[PDB]
Amino acid sequence: SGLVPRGSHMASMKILVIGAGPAGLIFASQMKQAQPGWDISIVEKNTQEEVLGWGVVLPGRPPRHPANPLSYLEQPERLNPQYLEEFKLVHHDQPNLMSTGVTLCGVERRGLVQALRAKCVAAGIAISYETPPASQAQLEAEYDLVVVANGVNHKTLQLPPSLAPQIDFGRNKYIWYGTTQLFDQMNLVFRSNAQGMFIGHAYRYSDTMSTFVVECDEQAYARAELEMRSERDAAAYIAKVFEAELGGHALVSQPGQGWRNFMTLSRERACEGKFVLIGDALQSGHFSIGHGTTMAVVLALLLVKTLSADTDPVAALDNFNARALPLAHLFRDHANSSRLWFESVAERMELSNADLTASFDARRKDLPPLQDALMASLGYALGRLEHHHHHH
Ligand SMILES: Cc1cc2nc3c(=O)[nH]c(=O)nc-3n(C[C@H](O)[C@H](O)[C@H](O)COP(=O)(O)OP(=O)(O)OC[C@H]3O[C@@H](n4cnc5c(N)ncnc54)[C@H](O)[C@@H]3O)c2cc1C
Ligand SMILES: CCCC[C@H](CC)CO
Repeated sequence: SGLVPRGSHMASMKILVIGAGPAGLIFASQMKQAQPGWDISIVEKNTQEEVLGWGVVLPGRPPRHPANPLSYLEQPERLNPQYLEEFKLVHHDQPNLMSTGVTLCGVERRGLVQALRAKCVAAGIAISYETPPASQAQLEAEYDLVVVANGVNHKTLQLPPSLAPQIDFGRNKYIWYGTTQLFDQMNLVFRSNAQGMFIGHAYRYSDTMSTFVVECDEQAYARAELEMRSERDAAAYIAKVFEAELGGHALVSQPGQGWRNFMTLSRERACEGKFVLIGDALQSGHFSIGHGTTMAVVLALLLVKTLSADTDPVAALDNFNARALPLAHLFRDHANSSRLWFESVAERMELSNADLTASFDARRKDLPPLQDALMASLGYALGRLEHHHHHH
């Protein structure tokens, strides 16, 4: 009974969503909209109040972009998103101002997630918090489908062994800070000092708060002795490194979230048995390309569309795997190309700002464009204008 359900399209479907983050919540709510008679419920391992990170950048003013999760809220303005049109690359303490690609929409992660949870509950999707998911065999025997949307937390779950992740740990160490400095432009700040290489990724996301992600190379992390330093001492050191940008503003990290090597989680299949993966759980990519939540939304929408079709679950999950895996691997490659550029920027500091901007702008040049694949996926997920649904 770990076999994937078969035969016909099911009007009677019992689905568990493991994880109450953007991927799980967009999926659960969009799926319940498409199939109002299905039994969809969410379990979340953490307390309701726990939400990691500070702000996120998202594409466009809502609701222009179907990949922006704010586009799925009736009052996104209540979260006071911040709209950024300019990018400031700081190199050798010299600023270079330029236009962004799409309006960047910075918003608090906590309020985004809480609004999508409340939407899910209002539509009749139950969420159970502090719920360690049951064993595989329990879930297989209790559910028709298990949608695994639990982020990079792979060791917390026992899935079929075909779904075993490939883990790669980044060379830089990073920490996700919040600060009361206000960055009205998206800031990418390169600062080498006697300990090593430090990069700051900063943007305002509320009236009062900015995200300030800091990564450093292994030389900087060892020389600055950041592992032995306390949370406060490390934050004091980093605030001194970035005093030109922060002024006298401080840096805070979230509970239990400290310095990390970025975990690029990859899979070789999106689905097995009753289990199908979306969002970071299917594929994670370095945050330096700004696509994580966008991928969470687009993968969720893709799975909803395949499960909405008049086909059996096995054919639907196969359809998802064959559409989602190529997108996820393209995302991974773009994110890796960016991640690798940041791991080696210490070997590029002699360049001018204009030339470092050009190197940064070219770091994904050899890959097919990620946006082309995203748009193609949304074209499918959103449906097309045709009297009768048919294959293209
Ligand atoms: C430093 C940093 C900066 C980033 N900046 C941005 C940005 O600007 N823009 C952007 O779009 N993205 C950004 N991202 C990426 C973004 O945070 C993720 O890509 C996105 O949240 C993935 O959503 P998700 O739903 O797949 O997973 P998550 O948001 O990780 O949600 C997973 C949920 O499942 C829960 N869970 C885990 N295990 C279990 C279990 N066993 N049972 C039940 N529940 C479980 C977790 O507690 C959590 O609530 C950044 C990431 C980092 C690290
Ligand atoms: C597309 C802009 C992405 C900004 C992101 C902030 C974490 C990385 O620099």
